[PDB]
Amino acid sequence: SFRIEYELKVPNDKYYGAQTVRSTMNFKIGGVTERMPTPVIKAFGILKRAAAEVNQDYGLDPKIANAIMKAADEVAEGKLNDHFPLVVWQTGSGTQTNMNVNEVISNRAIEMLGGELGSKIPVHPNDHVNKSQSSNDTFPTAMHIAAAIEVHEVLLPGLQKLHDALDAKSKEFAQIIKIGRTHTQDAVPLTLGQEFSGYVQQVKYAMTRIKAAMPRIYELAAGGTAVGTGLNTRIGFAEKVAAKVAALTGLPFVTAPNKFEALAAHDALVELSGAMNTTACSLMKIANDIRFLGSGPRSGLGELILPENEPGSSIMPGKVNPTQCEAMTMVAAQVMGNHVAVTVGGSNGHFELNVFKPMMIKNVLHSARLLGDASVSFTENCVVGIQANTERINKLMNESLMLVTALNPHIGAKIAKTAHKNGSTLKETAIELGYLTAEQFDEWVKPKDMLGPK
Amino acid sequence: SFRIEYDTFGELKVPNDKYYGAQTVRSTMNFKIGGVTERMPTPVIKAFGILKRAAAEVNQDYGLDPKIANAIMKAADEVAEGKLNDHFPLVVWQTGSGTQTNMNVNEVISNRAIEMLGGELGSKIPVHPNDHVNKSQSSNDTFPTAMHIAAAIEVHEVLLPGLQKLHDALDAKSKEFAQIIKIGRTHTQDAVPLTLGQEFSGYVQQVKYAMTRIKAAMPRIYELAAGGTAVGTGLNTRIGFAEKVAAKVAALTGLPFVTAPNKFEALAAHDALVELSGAMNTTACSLMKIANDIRFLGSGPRSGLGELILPENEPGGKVNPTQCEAMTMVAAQVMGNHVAVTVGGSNGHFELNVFKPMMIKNVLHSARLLGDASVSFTENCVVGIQANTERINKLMNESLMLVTALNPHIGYDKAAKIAKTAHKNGSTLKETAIELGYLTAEQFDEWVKPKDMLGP
Amino acid sequence: SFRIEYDTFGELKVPNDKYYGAQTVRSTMNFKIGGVTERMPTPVIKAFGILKRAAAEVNQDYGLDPKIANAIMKAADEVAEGKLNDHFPLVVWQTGSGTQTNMNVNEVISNRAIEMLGGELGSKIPVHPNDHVNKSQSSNDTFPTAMHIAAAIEVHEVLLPGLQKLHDALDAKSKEFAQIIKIGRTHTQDAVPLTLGQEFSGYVQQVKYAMTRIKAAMPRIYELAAGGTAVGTGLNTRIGFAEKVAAKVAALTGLPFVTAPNKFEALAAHDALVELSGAMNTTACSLMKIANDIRFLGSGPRSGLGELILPENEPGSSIMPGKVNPTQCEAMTMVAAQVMGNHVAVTVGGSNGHFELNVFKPMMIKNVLHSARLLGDASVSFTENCVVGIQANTERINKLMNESLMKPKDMLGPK
Amino acid sequence: FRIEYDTFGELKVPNDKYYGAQTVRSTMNFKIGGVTERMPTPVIKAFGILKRAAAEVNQDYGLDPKIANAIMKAADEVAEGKLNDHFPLVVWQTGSGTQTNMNVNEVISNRAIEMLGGELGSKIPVHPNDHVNKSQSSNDTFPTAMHIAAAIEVHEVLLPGLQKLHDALDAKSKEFAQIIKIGRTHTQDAVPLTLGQEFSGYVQQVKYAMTRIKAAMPRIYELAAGGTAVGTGLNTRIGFAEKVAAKVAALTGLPFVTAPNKFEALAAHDALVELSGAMNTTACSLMKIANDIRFLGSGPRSGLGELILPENEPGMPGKVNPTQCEAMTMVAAQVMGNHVAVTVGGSNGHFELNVFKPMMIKNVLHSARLLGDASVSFTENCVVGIQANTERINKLMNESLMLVTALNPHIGYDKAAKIAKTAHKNGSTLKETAIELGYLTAEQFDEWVKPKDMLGPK
Repeated sequence: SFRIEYELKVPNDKYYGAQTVRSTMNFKIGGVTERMPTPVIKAFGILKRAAAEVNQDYGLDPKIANAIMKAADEVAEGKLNDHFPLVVWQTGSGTQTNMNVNEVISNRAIEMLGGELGSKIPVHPNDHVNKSQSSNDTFPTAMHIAAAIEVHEVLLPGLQKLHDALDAKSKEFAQIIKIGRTHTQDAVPLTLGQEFSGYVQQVKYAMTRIKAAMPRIYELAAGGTAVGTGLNTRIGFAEKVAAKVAALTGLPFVTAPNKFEALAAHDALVELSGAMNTTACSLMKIANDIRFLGSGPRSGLGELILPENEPGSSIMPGKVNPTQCEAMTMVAAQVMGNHVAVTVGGSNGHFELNVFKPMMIKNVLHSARLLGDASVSFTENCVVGIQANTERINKLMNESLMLVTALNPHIGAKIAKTAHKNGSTLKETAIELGYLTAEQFDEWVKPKDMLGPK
Repeated sequence: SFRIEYDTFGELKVPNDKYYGAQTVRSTMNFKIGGVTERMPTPVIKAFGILKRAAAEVNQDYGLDPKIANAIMKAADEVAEGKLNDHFPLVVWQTGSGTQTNMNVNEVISNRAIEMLGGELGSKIPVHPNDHVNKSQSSNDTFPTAMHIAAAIEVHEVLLPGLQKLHDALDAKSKEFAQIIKIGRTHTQDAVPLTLGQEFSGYVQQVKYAMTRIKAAMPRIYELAAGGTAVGTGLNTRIGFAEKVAAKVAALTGLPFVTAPNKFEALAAHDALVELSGAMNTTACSLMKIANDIRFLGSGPRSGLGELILPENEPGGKVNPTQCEAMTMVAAQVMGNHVAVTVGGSNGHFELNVFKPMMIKNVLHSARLLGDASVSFTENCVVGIQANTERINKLMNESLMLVTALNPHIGYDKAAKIAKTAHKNGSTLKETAIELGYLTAEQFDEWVKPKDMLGP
Repeated sequence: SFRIEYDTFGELKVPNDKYYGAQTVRSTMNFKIGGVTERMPTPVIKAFGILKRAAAEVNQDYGLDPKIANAIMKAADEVAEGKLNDHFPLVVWQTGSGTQTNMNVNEVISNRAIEMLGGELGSKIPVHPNDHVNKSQSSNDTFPTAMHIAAAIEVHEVLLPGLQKLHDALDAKSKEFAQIIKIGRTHTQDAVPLTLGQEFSGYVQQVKYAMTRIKAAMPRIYELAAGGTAVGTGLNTRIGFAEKVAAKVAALTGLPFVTAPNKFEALAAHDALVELSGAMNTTACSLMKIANDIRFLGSGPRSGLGELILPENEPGSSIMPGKVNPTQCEAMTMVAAQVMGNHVAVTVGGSNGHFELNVFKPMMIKNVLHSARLLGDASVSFTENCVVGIQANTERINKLMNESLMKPKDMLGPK
Repeated sequence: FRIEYDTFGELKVPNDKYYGAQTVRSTMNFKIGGVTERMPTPVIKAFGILKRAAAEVNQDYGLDPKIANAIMKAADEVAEGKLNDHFPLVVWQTGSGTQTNMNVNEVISNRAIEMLGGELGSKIPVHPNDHVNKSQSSNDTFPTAMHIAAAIEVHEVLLPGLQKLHDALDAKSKEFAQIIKIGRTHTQDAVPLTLGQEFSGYVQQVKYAMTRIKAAMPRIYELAAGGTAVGTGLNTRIGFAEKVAAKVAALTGLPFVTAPNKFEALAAHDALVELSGAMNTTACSLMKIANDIRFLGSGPRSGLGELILPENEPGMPGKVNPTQCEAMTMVAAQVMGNHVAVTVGGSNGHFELNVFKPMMIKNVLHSARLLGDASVSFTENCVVGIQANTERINKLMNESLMLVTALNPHIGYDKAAKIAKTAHKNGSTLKETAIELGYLTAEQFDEWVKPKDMLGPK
């Protein structure tokens, strides 16, 4: 079932039009997995909604405006995602997605007003849906709205859950004393609470970093039009559209103070990617630490008992693996690659317009989503159920050579050397040698007194 | 609308219209990372259907009942053929060995094979997901096997044929523009002449060499881990199984799959994937250059360079080099993907690298993007490019680079005087030569011949 | 002429004209990786001078004899002031805690302080490298402290002043060019008008935003690990040492250093360096764009765009009349590509901490300092040898207006 | 000081230096990054080789043999590292490296003039451009020097370092061939493999690194010389390109050839990206090897403790830091960032000339030399002295609950899993549990559960 638009066949069941069909014919790169990410499309919904309402100030008939507003909300609410077939690998201004949005909002609005789909009557994609706007200033506007929403709704709440779970564990483990490891080698004592407090600070700081990388994300290009001058838009449009987006989202969007910078570069997305990159480094460390600390159960480090969620092996009967650590550390690796892709696009602006926009936002949204979702999965399915193997930890304290120093201000090396050579404990050796009693060793050597400055 | 199934952790509801089982349901519950766009790539799923098909045939030499084997071979074929893709809901961001996808595959094939035999789905009867579908295998050696199969098919069916179109199209264009002389540019400044054909021949060479680089990075992709089992020893597999399955995979694909000579290296690392991603990274550099040049050479129509007229396939009356944009975006993405692969590859622990899903996702992503982009750039840009000869001819006549042609005919000092004079006055060399009185228009035309400025 | 010192593996000749000792010599043998270009960065050595100077003055509170502390303070100052650079032969590619450089520092300062007090070089008397120079310290908390001191100082003295000069020169040119109307380019295609001042204002905003980004990426660089000792607990150090040492370093430098609130996080990761590198990475993206634009806009003399006349910085060629190569554009864009690579190196090291200690420390600071210095110096060089000398070809800019297919004075803002 | 001149004013040139006015102006105009950023000596030496080859060939094209002879001698001195102090320029110069080409022409001119008994700074009788640069461009000489430098560094530094490490790892693999250890997958206790088998994996990775690097070398052997300004070879003599490549081939003993397409050779440095690609793979391999050895040597008592690594530091008693593992893993991380640098430069060619050349070759050489030296140092100071803790290895392996895998073909997966879970709940042996469970006799367990039988297929 098709309709003719114009000279192109458009499926009768689709709201897009000829310019979207036109764009599908020539950009068949990577197929449907490569379709423009949903948050971009939704963000466009919010944009076209904002612009339509504001445009009533500049001669937009309220009947048309209201229908566009309603159609856009449907877009923004993810109700019309099947009407967006274009890939990331399209024109690098993202204009083809802008046209897609205009066409879909036009035809849904037209339907709503009882017109014929494809007619451009009474809602015209360019004259009404794109009123006061351009390709060059719309896609970057959507990018930033989409990035900020993803950070506030997915990324930061994920991190917060992780931070809170780690902090709870740190408190739970505050009196559990284990052997430090530096260079992977046995080192002086600290609590599991202390070590976990390190992970907490890193996630606290990851969140601080991401927040720090947001102010320029809230700057919107809308109003720059073709080259940043604002040619062919109305005075005040730029500001009023930013403000409507802010009020619709509850986020502090403002018009970009320099539209040339806003269109010719996407340095804010590179900045935000940079924050996610630091965050990936932090999470790699935390998840890899917990992976190793949970290793065994018998012939690894064995300090942590990680929740068992599924079987690990068809051959090795009863094996269970730290599979949440793995998804998280894989996501961390992906984010680091995503960042280089964003950097290469960001660096490759030409004169008035950076035309790597779709790829940059694809990578930013992918990193943000992966990090947010992994942080929740890792929290709910690993961190919250972590228990300490205190038997193992306690045995490893009593079997370590790192406590020998406690005896220095009592008896004055040979214990440690002999214990090391004989394979025995510090206590066993001290007694075998006859330098102290079993009661004495217990008096002198108190690991709870080895956990701070004196 | 659900049936009840079981694994060793216990009982789970599975939707009646799905061939997967309890461990797949379990994975969906525990790995909610990224959503549907993050599903295990289809090439890995199809590759698994190839492998399981191969395993099931060979396993008849090791006891597997023919009735069971046949059914398994037919199910696995439907997986390989892309008939069962909706029965694979699991994401890339799962266990780092890809075990959960292995189990997805075992379950989907087990159930389709049971249905073909009129058994009850989810019963493990008569085709058990582990004891039959996964006979003589481990997640540890099967997921690497599927990766390399997937990788090789994508290179052979998508990447290389894409690059071949592009090579051939650039080379035809090189030939077509062999007689068109333009001003070379070095540091972006006017240099000395070369033909448009010569310039395009550099691109042809770059693409030829990209293909050679990809092919050079393939030998260790053909090495399959299958047979290493849990840690690379082959524990619980019969001798000969490694080699028989690798050969069956070769015969099923027409590609030179062989058994990895060191199964520890094959499980503990995915250096071959890093190598291949490396070749694609070079290819992305070559393509960035070609497509950026073509973009700039087509710039204008009036205040750019304006040497090439690129096909107008859509509206910008404005129209933009939109295929060059797609392609240079793809190229940038490949470079990022390459770092993701390298970080994953760098991070093996002891007997198993557990970054496998992420590594093959990026390699496959890069291969499909480069291949598809190459076809699109060829068909929708390269083949239609025309030279704006009226513009190129006008720029030749207005360049100051040709004045050295006058040296032997009038001396260096008069030749230098002309360039300096035309430079200050904004005039042609010829105008200034004639105005200064050093020569006639007829002498200037006989003396300054850019076609004699094209070789040693 | 040499002296003989010993370490746990043997006697060693130490040249009598050097203030380092046995441990340094042994490190030169055991880490023969890369050569003289790979030497630990001078800013790290200098930052060690400041740190050991602070620790020595502070350690008087915790029993360090004043005559020993004063010699150590003096000798440390000479290290900090760059008077002893030749006594640090060690490469970046050493232990990942940078222990050997801490030992280098301790040895050098010991032997210079010994000499000031009139003792025998190589003797550990009366100034002992571990017991006095390293007093209250660990290699694990000293190298991170020196890294952050080095990075902040390089950010303040080199990177930010470099970018400031560039911002100011671009802005000057934006103003100078504010009334020159040119053709905009989008997708490289001819577009609607903008001024050259307008286009240049984009570049000015980018550099302003770069400095903003870099300053935003500093707060956690000011946190110092000193006091965390071996694993973060501060075991075997004295209560109040962490704070006193950070406060002394803050007074010594005039930068706002503080003790890291969480020492485990301070030792186990260098996420602040990754953050700072990320800001330089964005800056590199900005500069790549500015420098490449200026490159293309200056193209010609007749087959390019020809909007800008760039100052000549090379001899002319007779074979190519009028060719003027954008030399600083090339210097800057190479530097930009370099910072992007360096950032990946920092990221990989950052990601690879183990338990109580990240042992990728030397390479992470080397990359950070490399990027900072290249960006600062390239920003000053690009300013003084390109930007300030830029002229517009108003004849050609304009002629390509009455030639464009796109009153232009009435097309530069909204209606 | 002597006085010399360029188009921008008078320049003092130190009497004790062989460089000239263009070099001096370059030190003034490219003050980026300081001394560590000086152009790599391998590049300088490689230019020595090229200018030696060019001088000898140019005797076919009008070069006075007296002059040529003196240029050859001076060029040999550069190539032998006798004149390193006369190259003050940084990597961060023009993107074609023209200032280094100028530096080399000035130095060779002046040292040649001094050999002929003329005046330093005079361009008489050896002109830096008319003689030392005869038949050459700035645009084809720097790429030629890049590839000569890269090829030499691969053959003299990188491949021999890797070879040594390969041989040391293979020796250790043989030494450990009968030590049965526990495999770890996902870091979890697994089934046995020998320590020799685990080390055989490292051995294969280094073998393959060397194969990868050699596979990435063919297009590095391609030389741009003769391409001149844009690839066309305008203003050079026919046969110069072929003759200089052959002379470079002959001087070095490496299979250098002329680039079959000079446009590709000048407009891109894809071969450097390719070579860097091979080093990046190599870095992943070394990261894994060095990280494993690090972790395997962890202890003395709260780590894995399977390996005893050599002491490289003063003595926390018993603590032996894996210092070489640390140097090697830092180096591996650096090669990965360097690869990005090379990639960004290589991606950014314009029209007839890629102007990222100095940066690209600096990163390639930096990666080759760090990998080569680190591999030697890792071999000599770690790998050759590695010992096994056989007592600890044995106990760690015997304790693995996943030895129960042995019982699969005898009693089935489900009953092996119950043995394992209940051994893990109770803290019992596998044997104590299976006897108590009624699943096997003590004797059937001993005959079914034998680690020395789990090392290969049935």
